[PDB]
Amino acid sequence: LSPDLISACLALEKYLDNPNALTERELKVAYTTVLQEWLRLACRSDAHPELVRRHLVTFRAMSARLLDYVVNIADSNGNTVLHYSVSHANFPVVQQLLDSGVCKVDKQNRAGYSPIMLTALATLKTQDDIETVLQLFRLGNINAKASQAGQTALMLAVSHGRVDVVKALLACEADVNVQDDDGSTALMCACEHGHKEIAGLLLAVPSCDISLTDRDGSTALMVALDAGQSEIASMLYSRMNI
Repeated sequence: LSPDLISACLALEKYLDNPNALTERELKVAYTTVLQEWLRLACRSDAHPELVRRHLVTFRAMSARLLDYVVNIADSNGNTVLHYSVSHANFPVVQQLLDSGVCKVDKQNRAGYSPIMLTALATLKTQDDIETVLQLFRLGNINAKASQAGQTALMLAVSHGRVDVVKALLACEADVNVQDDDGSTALMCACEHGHKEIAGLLLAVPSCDISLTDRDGSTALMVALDAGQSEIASMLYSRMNI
């Protein structure tokens, strides 16, 4: 590892015990060194999971406080390695971070998104990706709302048409009946976008409430008809035993 990075970690270890142990400039230098040598390294789209693991082993050799601080370190955007790793769909790096045992999977960036919510933008490619995403979902609050529009991971995955993340969220019993700031549900979003497969997955959820209305007083059925989604309307009628 970078000798400057280890020295920065020793400075932060002292600071985390005692905030009068560093000057404010020494804190800024140590924090900046960790962002440059650790966060920018680990956050690359094809960052190597073994290089990340080697870093985590070294951090774990210092205080538990140091491991927690460095794994969860945020940049000026409030983004941690986990935020970037999930965004780039680097699931082997996500898995190494989860294996640290100190990951804060619900921590929101300044745009108001947790890593669980940013998984909603990812396209899963292998069973390995599914298994890592399921672990991330089992650890976090998959019903949390984003500060931007009060959207859940499930609504975001539906709006981005990420069927594999929708399946993973529903396998973890994501609440399908949450309403965003506009009173919109994941089902209404599936109807508006014409995501037929996703609508069918949502309607397969036993407690799916098709009676909910958004702030314009629209139900999922009204949104489906307005969007010219005849097939999704028929799935709603089948759900209703018509």
